[PDB]
Amino acid sequence: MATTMEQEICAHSMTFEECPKCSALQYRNGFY
Ligand SMILES: [Zn+2]
Repeated sequence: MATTMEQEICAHSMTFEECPKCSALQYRNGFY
């Protein structure tokens, strides 16, 4: 695998760069 796919795959449901969005979804999803 080598941690590589490219298609929004975070420990939440997004991409590395979008990892900070997993919580910051401006919703009840997360806050920080
Ligand atoms: Zn994430």
